[PDB]
Amino acid sequence: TESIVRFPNITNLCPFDEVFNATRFASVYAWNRKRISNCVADYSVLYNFAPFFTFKCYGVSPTKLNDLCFTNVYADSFVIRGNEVRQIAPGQTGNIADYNYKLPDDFTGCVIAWNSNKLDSKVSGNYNYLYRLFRKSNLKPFERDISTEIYQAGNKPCNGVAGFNCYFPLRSYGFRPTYGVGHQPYRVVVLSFELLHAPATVCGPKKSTNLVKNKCVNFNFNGLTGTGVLTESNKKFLPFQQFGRDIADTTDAVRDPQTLEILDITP
Ligand SMILES: *[C@@H]1O[C@H](CO)[C@@H](O)[C@H](O)[C@H]1NC(C)=O
Ligand SMILES: *[C@@H]1O[C@H](CO)[C@@H](O)[C@H](O)[C@H]1NC(C)=O
Repeated sequence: TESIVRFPNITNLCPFDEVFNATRFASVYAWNRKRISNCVADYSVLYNFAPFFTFKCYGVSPTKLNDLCFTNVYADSFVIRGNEVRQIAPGQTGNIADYNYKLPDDFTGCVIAWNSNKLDSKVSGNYNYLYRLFRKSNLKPFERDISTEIYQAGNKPCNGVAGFNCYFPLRSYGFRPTYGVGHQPYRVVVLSFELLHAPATVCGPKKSTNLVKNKCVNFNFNGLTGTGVLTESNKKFLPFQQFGRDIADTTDAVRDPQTLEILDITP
């Protein structure tokens, strides 16, 4: 008869505006990995800061962010012109994944991109389009290189600034506000979430309800749905552990975000 929800007891607001609005985002070879934690994230009011997006949610559904808790949310905003907006996907690779921002083979999270045909085009370009071109090692997921190189591919090992046979990476784009359409820049803002892990920091809309510990409920502990009976526990949960699993995939024990009480779950 009850539908108690047990979202964590925080009331802070998330730094979304400090990331999406900005003035200058980043370069595509050196992105900023901003941490979002310990704040209520209302994902409904996002469509006003930068509309005409894609939202490309490889994982949690577009309308389901305001349903569950996230332990760590990381947003990486940079500029890639117009050709790798769909090549930022985990399957695709090339000169934008092996030598730039790389998404992992498995990945939960969504990306946001909108056009910059006049706002971030500038006269003769803003010249902050530094892409690593090529290097010796294909980049690991979520890895950047703050470095220059004199890449050669190997003949008469050279470290000089000369272009021929001592090729210099870190080129850039840049133009007058009009060009052949395809080069017009785009502001890509990714959103990488993570689940399980530590006690959750980012939750969303809070609808916390009191506890009844000897009857059946439709409980909701940090976004997970379950039907069963809650009760006190005599287990030996270590302070870092969060959930209590059994022989199968279900959870028979859980720790509430407040009052830190281990609670057994039985149907
Ligand atoms: C970005 O900040 C400016 C003030 O510097 C404000 O006028 C503008 O509305 C903001 N854009 C948003 C919140 O999308
Ligand atoms: C959140 O919940 C309790 C009761 O509403 C509140 O008094 C307290 O500030 C929070 N819990 C903890 C453990 O801080």
